[PDB]
Amino acid sequence: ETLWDKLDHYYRIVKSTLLLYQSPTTGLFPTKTCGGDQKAKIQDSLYCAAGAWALALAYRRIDDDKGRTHELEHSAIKCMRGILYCYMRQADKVQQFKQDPRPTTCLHSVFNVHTGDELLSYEEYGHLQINAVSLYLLYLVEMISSGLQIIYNTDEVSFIQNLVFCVERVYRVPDFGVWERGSKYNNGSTELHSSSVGLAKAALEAINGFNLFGNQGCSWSVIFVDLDAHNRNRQTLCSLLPRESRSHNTDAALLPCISYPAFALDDEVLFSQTLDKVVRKLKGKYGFKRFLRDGYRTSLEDPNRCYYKPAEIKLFDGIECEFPIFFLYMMIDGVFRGNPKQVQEYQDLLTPVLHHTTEGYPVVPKYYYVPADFVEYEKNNPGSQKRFPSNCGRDGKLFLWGQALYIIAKLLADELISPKDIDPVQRYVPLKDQRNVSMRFSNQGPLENDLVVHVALIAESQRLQVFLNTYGIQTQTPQQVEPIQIWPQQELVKAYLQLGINEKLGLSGRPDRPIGCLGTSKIYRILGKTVVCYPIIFDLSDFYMSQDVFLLIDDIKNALQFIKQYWKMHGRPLFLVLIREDNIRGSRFNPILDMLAALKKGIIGGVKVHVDRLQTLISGAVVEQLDFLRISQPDVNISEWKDKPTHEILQKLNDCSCLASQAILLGILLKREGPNFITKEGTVSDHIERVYRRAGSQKLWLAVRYGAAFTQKFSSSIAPHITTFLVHGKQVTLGAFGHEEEVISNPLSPRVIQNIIYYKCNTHDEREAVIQQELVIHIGWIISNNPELFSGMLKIRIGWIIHAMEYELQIRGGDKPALDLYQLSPSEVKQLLLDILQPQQNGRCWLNRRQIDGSLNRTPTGFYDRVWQILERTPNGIIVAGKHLPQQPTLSDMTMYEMNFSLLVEDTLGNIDQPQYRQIVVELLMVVSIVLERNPELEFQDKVDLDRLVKEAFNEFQKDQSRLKEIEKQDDMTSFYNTPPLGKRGTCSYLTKAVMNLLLE
Amino acid sequence: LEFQDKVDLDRLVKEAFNEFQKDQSRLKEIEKQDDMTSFYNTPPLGKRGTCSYLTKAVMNLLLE
Repeated sequence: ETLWDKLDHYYRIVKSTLLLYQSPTTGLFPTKTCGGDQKAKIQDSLYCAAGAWALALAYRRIDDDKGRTHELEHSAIKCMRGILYCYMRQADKVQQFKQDPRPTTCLHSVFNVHTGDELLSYEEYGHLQINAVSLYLLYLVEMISSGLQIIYNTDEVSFIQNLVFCVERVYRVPDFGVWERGSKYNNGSTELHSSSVGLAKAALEAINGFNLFGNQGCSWSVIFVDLDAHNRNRQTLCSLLPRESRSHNTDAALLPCISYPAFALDDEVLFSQTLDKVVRKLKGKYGFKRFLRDGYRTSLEDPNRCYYKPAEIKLFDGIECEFPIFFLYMMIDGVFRGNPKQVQEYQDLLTPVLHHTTEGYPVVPKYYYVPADFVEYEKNNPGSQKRFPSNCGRDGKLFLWGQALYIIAKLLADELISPKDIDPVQRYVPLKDQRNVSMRFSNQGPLENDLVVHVALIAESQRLQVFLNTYGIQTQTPQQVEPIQIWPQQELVKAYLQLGINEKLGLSGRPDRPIGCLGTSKIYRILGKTVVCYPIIFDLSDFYMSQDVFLLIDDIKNALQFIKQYWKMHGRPLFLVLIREDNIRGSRFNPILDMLAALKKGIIGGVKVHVDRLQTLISGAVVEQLDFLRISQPDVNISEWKDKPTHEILQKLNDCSCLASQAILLGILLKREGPNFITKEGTVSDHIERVYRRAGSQKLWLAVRYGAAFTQKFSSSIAPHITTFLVHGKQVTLGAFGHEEEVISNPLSPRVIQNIIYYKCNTHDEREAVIQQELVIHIGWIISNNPELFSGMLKIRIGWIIHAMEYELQIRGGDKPALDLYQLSPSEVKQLLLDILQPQQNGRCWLNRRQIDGSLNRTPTGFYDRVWQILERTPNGIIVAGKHLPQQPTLSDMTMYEMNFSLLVEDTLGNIDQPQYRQIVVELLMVVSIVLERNPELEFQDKVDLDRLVKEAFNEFQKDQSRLKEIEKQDDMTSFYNTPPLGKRGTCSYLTKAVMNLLLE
Repeated sequence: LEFQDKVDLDRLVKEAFNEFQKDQSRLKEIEKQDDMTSFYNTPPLGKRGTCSYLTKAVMNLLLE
């Protein structure tokens, strides 16, 4: 038998199965093959189109094809044109989502197949889904690279640009998930999904630098991509990759993101452990289940409640439906990995479960269910009984996605084509070819990092240049660099805002956002003129920490490390450094000399650097082209001077020279009169700005902080810090110690956060806002470079941190009065923060250690699992400080490693007012857990009162000191906080005594 | 936990019996009775057995 018979058999199978139900009016396949359903999904039709394209490519190898490739290629083109038309039908939603990403403004995903219109409201679907758009982009660039023509005019290029801009911001907004259910509770909440972000990263990488028109194209067929978004997506993947979601330990939806459709996980060993884990935890006799504890269309499920009631998931386990389609995906992965053993085993497993039509055509049903007779028998013996096939397994109903995957897998298994043909864009590469790829790996090899970064020295003033030359430091003032131009960072953002504008539809282009250091490290050509920019760290900043040489040195070192470790483009990066004559400011001129000498030496903390003139570096280097533009103490107190008349305050402002008094008078004037009042030095706002700039020049930290509180300004980096804290797994609370506090659990827009923090600031204090700004930026930087230092942290509270800081500083002061925190330099606050954040050692009073540990809300490693195993062996429950933790709801709702229990236990633990009391309580809990796990014979007879136990230990140690040191009964238990846990007579022994006494009774 | 010196078994029996007498006086309002026949009567295991008093004596001796 020649190839003709097999190809004709595949053609008849496709005609009788896939293309039979195609809608000619739109080219979109429906979700149901019977009943005249008007609902259509995006994934199934796209997969069918991909399978048809694969079959056409397979049949292309015959010159006497009789035009059979023709109908398949044109069907793919018609489907893609229809889906593109349906996407472009909705235009207002895209613009709304580009500015304010919300479920209300999300792009609709389901619409009528007869006329391409919406049939169902967004209150019953959600409609928010990004994986479909990313997969559509990946496939469209796939077939464009193949040789197919889908785009005609320049308008679709602009639409693709807008779609890329919209999908760039997917790493923050939570999604409803591939299964539409999101959280396993199915209550109406959205959680982050690793598969969606992985697909987005793959599409963003693939779309970069590609000609959309195919064979012909000069200057209007390219796509521009920002590297910062790709870097952030990769970071989010690497952080969230081990666990698909916070509420889901493992799901079966991870395979397509880590298989042929994506090929996104280039880590081999972590890939192997993920594959082993998913196979071990999700293997079934009839295939792969979606994930654990899943009551999807099962026997007990009823069509009367969209949202599942709590504790129903516990009853829903053990009767999970079965999907054999994933055997085909594992078959695909095995065949691309060249492992015929997996191919044969999975084919043998698939052979009996497959069904036949009247003519014997293969059938792959959707899901498998157990009859009502084996509802309880199946629970005792997993898989003992036999399930039953679904409705779409006999006749009249099909699952077109299933037969599409089956036919593509059979086509690959029969060796009728090659993996290269189906992947012209080489998404998957072997280990021996991973040497000189773009956006993925460096030329030095995967397990190597020896990049050399180019740095250019440019002066600012001729006097500074000659002064540096007198000491041997060589630098060039900008006036001899006439052919080259140096521009700030706002030129590039305005230029990027210029592009992507269309008049017919209404288009705002790229949003005005700051550009990262990687983007500015490149060289630009505008109107034929070379443009080079320096990182945003050198430009003038109204803030105050930019006046400290140590902070700038640390920041530039961090930037150099970041450039070294996240650079993969062809060619050495370009770095520009500028030195101002105001930086020297007398005696401060030594550290900059040392840094320049070290830079000249060649190595900066293990990083190789090169220095030379700008003209040689710019010559012989690739310059990227932007051609779109051508086509297109105080003596004044608040209380005493509050009631003074306006003229008296104005005269006092006139005749006073103290900065603090001037600032407080300006504050009183703005609070009483308003910002629009006119003073002797212009408007109130102008005078405030002038005095703030003068204070910044004079480096009065209290004055600059108070002026900053006046200026109503904020840093443009809080959102990355909050989102990286959220994706790490920690929680952030903004507020003041001893006052109201706001808890953040999901990413929020900067406007809401700024509003809430500034209303709180107006309520309680004056100069705090800049203080929490400094603490949060420092904490984010430390967690970025030293992540293990914050180990054991769950809820971070800036107010408690700064209170502990002030307490430690007061202890250090001793006899001398405690130095005010508002007057501390940035270097001093950084050093003190690093000191207090240290793991701490002995020598100091153990009470202070307890206080600082409790203020940070420190928890021991493995505390949560110990609490869980305690409650499992606690028939009654645990009651601490008036809060109750009933065992039944938490056992029937929760499981071992899920985060909701950790949140609940932290909530019930956080009611303790005294932090060292909380630490004593957690130590007691750990001791109880250890002693109970060491001996299973002894069990609790009733609920335990931890307050009673700590009071008993209090009395016992009071008696012991009375016997030993002849100390009378003293109120308060502070001497215990002084007493170390371990030693001759520690707290742990007394905790063990109390536990032994409780168990004996 | 390790012993610091030689243990006196007779002493330990004496603390166990004294604690048993204190518990009996607290519970059943029984005065101090000579001889250990009451302690001999009590089973080693139960709600309050001899093993519990022996463990109390052991922990008291180890702690000191």
